[PDB]
Amino acid sequence: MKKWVCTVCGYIYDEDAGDPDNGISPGTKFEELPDDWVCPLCGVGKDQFEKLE
Ligand SMILES: [Zn+2]
Repeated sequence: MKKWVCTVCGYIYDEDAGDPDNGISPGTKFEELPDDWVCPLCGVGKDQFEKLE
């Protein structure tokens, strides 16, 4: 699946990994993250992530 980078702190959201400690199963597409999911390291919102190319 795809990866997305936090443009504030560099955290990589990996769709294959999800973010299960924060309620996000492995395989959750970025688009389907809840609207108020935030970077698990710096706390910024989804708008600050860029999809890896
Ligand atoms: Zn971050």
